[PDB]
Amino acid sequence: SHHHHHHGSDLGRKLLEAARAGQDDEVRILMANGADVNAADNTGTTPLHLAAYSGHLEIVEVLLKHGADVDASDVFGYTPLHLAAYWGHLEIVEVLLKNGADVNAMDSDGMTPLHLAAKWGYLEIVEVLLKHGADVNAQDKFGKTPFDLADDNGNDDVGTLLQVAAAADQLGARVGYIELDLNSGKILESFRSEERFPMMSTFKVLLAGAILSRIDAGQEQLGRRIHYSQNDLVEYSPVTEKHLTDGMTVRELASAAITMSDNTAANLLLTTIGGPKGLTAFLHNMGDHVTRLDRWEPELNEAIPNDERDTTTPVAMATTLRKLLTGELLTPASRQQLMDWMEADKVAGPLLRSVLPAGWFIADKSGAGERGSRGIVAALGPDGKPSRIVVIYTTGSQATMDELNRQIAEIGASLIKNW
Repeated sequence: SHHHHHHGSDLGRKLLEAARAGQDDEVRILMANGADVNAADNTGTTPLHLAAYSGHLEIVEVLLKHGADVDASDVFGYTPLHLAAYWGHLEIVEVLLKNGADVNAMDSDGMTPLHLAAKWGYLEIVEVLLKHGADVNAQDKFGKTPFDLADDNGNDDVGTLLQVAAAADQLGARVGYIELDLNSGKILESFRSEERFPMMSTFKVLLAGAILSRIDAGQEQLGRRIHYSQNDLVEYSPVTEKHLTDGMTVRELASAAITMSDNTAANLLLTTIGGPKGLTAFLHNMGDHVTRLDRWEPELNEAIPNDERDTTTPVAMATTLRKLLTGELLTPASRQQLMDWMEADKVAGPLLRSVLPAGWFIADKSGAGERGSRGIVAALGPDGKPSRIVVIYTTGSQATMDELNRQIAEIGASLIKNW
């Protein structure tokens, strides 16, 4: 009950005024002269309430620095976080949470900060609140969830995000996605798009891009034959295990790596560019300083939490894939060859393809790994032509593979619904 402040004072009243009017210097003076940082009026309102809703970041920081109660609750049950979320002050929301604000504080009617942010469609604030553990299924006095309020106010991008986030929470999964316009590259929808995820076999389209770049440059040939032995075979090599007598061409290996996710095919192609280090160099040299490959198949699928080896972010992967499929990084022929291999993907039936509406185009590459890891990168769109890039990753769940497949499919259905 110590969050219900109810003490008045002369200096406290003058501080309450300076907090509303945004008098940064007057606040510092009153605080230096001993004003009560938790002074309260007849509504239980403190200076931190006033600074939070008025959007004065500097005053909020100073007040917290002098011991302001981050979880002060006024007579209506509002905390400073309620007000910061309602008035759309992102940086203040972050500062309050960094200083220990209750992310799931409830007012008299059961409204939480996530309810208020969802009502206004503040995407960035919604994501911050979720990142700090906001309850996505919180119901107010009338049984309304944050999604219900977003849906009622036409905030469909936030509505989509909240439904994806709730499904992931149910599974115990960390999920990220991004959708990019193929032609312009504009970010259309996103969630956790700057967090790292294990690439798994989705790296194979980047590998193919690096091979196609060397083919464009005359340093590699589609028809060049690579020989290998039974001892070189690693697990899940359905095509390469059948060509031990005379090997396979570069083109055949790239087709097997993409359409069948053949692991030995990917390792053989990695060798031609100097291994994982060589693929990472190719990525750096086209402007991707985030995506990195460090290990070979099958070790790169280990998916250790907080391990940056063999990871990308949704936005890095989507931006790089767009550069490979559009624009001048690859020739028109190589561009189209990469898209054609991805269109011929044979081993991604249970994912986006399972929810693809009739007449739509999809070219994709899936990945699977340990620690409940699953992902997909795709170019898709209506009318038999791709118009957007979608990248989706999930990891950390104890879910079955069927549940992981369904989660990816569900996210894809959500994005297709909100197209």
